[PDB]
Amino acid sequence: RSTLVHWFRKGLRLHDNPALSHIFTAANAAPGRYFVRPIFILDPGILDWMQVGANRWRFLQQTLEDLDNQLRKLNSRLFVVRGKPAEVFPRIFKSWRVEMLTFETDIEPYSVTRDAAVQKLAKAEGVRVETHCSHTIYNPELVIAKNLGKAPITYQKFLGIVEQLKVPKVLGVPEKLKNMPTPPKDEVEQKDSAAYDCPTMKQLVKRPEELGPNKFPGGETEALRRMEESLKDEIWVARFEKPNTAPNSLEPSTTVLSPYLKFGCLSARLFNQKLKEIIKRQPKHSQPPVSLIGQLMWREFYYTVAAAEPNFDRMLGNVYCMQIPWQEHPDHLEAWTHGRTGYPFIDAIMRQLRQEGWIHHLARHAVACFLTRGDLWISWEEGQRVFEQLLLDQDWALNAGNWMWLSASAFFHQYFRVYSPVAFGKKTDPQGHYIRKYVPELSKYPAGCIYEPWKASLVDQRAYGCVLGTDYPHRIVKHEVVHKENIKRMGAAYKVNREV
Ligand SMILES: Cc1cc2nc3c(=O)[nH]c(=O)nc-3n(C[C@H](O)[C@H](O)[C@H](O)COP(=O)(O)OP(=O)(O)OC[C@H]3O[C@@H](n4cnc5c(N)ncnc54)[C@H](O)[C@@H]3O)c2cc1C
Repeated sequence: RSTLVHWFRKGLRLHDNPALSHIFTAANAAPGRYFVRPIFILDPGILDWMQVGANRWRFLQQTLEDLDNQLRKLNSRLFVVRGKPAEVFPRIFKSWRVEMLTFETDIEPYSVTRDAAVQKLAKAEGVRVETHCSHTIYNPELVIAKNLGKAPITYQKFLGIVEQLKVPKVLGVPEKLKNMPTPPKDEVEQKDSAAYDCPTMKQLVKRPEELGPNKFPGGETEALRRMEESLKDEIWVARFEKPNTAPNSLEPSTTVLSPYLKFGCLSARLFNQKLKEIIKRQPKHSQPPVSLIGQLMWREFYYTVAAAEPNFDRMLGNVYCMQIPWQEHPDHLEAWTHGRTGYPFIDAIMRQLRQEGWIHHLARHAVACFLTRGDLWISWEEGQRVFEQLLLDQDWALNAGNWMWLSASAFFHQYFRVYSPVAFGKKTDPQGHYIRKYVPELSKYPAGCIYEPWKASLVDQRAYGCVLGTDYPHRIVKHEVVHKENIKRMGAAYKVNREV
């Protein structure tokens, strides 16, 4: 006999998964011919390429478990193989007599190299590789080609292109495996019958003390549930305007599908389709960019630009990225990183992020502006690194693209609009409920100065039971000074970049 292998990296789902579907249709149209091994490889390699926080490990843990459960309903299971792909594939190709290897493609530079290295080994051992582009609605390679070789650097140009592009058909779940034996133990399974079993919380989350609330359980199952719940309110869906959603409401004002899209637990293609259906039905609806489909197109846009630039996540050697003399201030960085900037609004955001691993888009704006061009004049690369560690939805392309946007390094050039770490939150949370929740030391402060505790007299501070400098830090910088400085600095950097 011989093996068919689906390799999950992203695309952690059964729905709308051409790569997995193909393996399943194949084994069913030729029964008794083939063994099926859907695998995930727990690469030690990415830990050296990427920071991963406790919260994201738990989401991946929950994601793998859900995928196991899902595959067992199809008369299969998930095989979680430990080890580096370069070491793993030689072995299993031979040890499993692998005829076909499918996977969903991915544009991240680590993926690209790892995937080419595997496609080389697969050719050498006569293994048939078929790859699918189903992580994004559009193939960035087709977008780029339609634009004569370059990625469009504006949303609207991007939209122009993708509008004249074929929407792909969305698949359903694969047909249950008909009459499949469980693959016979291999060399590794024989010495340990649990060696390909889904990791437990304990194996994956080395730092259990860093886990915040379990709010967004990983996995396809929950992604589909959460999507169904979001689309319930068709008016909210149809009329959605991203800029008008609150960053600091206590419940998320957007869908929080981002972690599910990031891992491929939800197909972006299914989501786009379901949204299309609601828009046909609802004649009064918002349009890109502010619309919900618009949000998905942002995702497509950043994937397209990122696909064309291997150094997307760094300032140096990045065709898109303004060269800016960011400064090193390790103290300021640490204070920002841990929400001890002494700006409550910023602190609350940084604290929500560390605890829960998701914050609203405009909350990300606020903190990212503060760290970079707004206040601390720290490289967006540092911000990126902390987001990468803390966000459930951390996404190489999306994280880098937005950081470049926010720091006015790329795509956005109007650096003289600066968020106020004092005023910005006030528009949507005048009572400061959000701040009370995440910065509870300040909970006794009236709304009049909860955004601005340094406005309270020392004796009122004692009264509120939080004295600035002992219970809550003084501001690490004075917004009113530094932001004016940073505009000049930005102005200078823009000029020297203009003249190269
Ligand atoms: C500094 C910074 C860093 C960011 N890092 C990430 C990241 O690592 N991963 C991530 O998924 N998003 C990132 N974003 C984009 C955006 O903030 C999040 O996608 C959004 O907050 C996720 O919440 P949601 O799913 O409720 O979004 P919704 O408003 O419900 O949007 C639905 C989906 O559309 C996509 N989307 C929405 N906004 C954007 C956007 N600005 N760019 C690209 N796609 C978008 C996401 O997949 C999101 O799930 C970042 C934004 C900023 C400003």
